[PDB]
Amino acid sequence: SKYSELADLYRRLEKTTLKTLKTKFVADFLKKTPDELLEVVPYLILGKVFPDWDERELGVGEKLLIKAVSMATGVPEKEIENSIKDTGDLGESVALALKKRKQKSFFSQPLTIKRVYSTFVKVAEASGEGSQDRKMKYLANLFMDAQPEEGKYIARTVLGTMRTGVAEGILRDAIAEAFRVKPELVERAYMLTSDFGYVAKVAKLEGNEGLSKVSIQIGKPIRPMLAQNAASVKEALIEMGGEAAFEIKYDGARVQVHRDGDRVIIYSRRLENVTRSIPEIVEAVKASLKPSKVIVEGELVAVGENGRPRPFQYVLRRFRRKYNIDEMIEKIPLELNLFDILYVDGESLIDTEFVERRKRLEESVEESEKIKIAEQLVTKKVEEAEAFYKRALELGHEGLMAKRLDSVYEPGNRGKKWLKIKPTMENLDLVIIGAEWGEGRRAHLLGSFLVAAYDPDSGEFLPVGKVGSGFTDEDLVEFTKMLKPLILREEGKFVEIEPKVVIEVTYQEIQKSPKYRSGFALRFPRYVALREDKSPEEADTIERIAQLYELQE
Ligand SMILES: [Mg+2]
Repeated sequence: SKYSELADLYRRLEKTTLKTLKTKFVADFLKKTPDELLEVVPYLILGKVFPDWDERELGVGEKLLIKAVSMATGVPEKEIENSIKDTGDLGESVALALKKRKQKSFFSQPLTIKRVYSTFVKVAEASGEGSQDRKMKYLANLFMDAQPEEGKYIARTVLGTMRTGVAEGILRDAIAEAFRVKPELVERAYMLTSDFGYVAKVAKLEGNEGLSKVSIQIGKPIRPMLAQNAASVKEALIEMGGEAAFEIKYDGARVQVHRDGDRVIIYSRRLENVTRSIPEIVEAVKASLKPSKVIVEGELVAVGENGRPRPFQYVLRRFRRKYNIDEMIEKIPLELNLFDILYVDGESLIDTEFVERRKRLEESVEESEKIKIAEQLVTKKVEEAEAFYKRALELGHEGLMAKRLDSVYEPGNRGKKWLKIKPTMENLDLVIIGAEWGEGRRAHLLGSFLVAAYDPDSGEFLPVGKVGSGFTDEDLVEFTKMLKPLILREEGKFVEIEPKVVIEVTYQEIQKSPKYRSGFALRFPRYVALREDKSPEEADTIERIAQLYELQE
């Protein structure tokens, strides 16, 4: 049926600030959809054409879209750039220009969604030397048959500029409402597939039952399973109840590999299709993989000349090459460490407990130069895992993964079933404005230290946290000796100190708290090293702290 109804929806939607109603509307319109468009419609509703993991994209920029418009309109891109200069919105100018051709032009036909989809397919798929004109052809070709309403919408769709107000979750809720299926089941099904169209049609026809009967389509990418942080290895081992599987958390890029026959696709963490970027790896994988139908999860890493992993954004640039190429393979070598296998030969393993999953992984993989199986420690002993922690860290990766041996794969979910153990990275250098005496046998020494950061605006030294941890007894002695001259005042066990001494400190977290005049408060800070090479003015600054806190989410 007609793209009229689509424009109507986009209208209703724009009018309301109310998400529940946006749901109602999308929902209601879904119920009106014939099965042919059921796979097309949702993406249209999101103001897109294809899934984020589709390699197809229509190539059309604004100035390019300016042309396709003009030859429908008669209006030059001179007066169009003028026409859009008053309004502020592209599609807004495109909108009204059609009205001046609405006293004018020609010919033919309603615009129905079927047609528009078709045209978009043709536009994106078109390639090579004869490309961008054949685009603007098809587009103007569309435009002649367009109501000025429809124009604006088809236009912001093309540019990706839509502003429906409707995200993933509204659409999920909508599908649930429309077809009276179960929100948990829709969530599950989109977590496996990532195709909204497939999910829509299956809801409409095969209902709650078939949604539950939705398993992994090969080539349709799975929401990666996620992990909460732990504080520490013991925390983790005991949270998994004394025994657990341990792995490295690499500095690398999580990828997902789909092998069917010779057809091999590699999805990124964000589900970009990166397959073209890294062909070597593709060959490598085909070779390294025993079964003909598999899906495997792995962290792709950039090696560098000492064999130590490069920061993973190198992997990200490798993805970002659209162009001249085997240059990049020699420039940055990569390697692939596989930690999971969700699929073999018709067998969905997502519902299969972790250990057998690892079993299948070891079974299907023939290790190669480029393709490794991630090393795994299965242990009830802390000190082992802590040693693996220290070794991962040593080697220059991010930390340790802990994963429950009973664990099924929980796509998209952030569970306690996988956990991730890291240090915080950047340490702070702070000045000691204060301290507190020990008790008992430490009573003659200062056991707790008060740290502050510079504010070069102020000149005032602002407290950040109190650090009691990370000192040897001789550390406390040495520190007592040095802080002895500098003590400016005393009450209780508290002292007040001259801002001389700067120490390097690690913390678990930065919190915002009124308790210090800096406004921030270091959570579980710890002593790393001492700086006699620095000045109190040269110590890290509150601005740096606020920056880090804001980067903490
Ligand atoms: Mg990462």
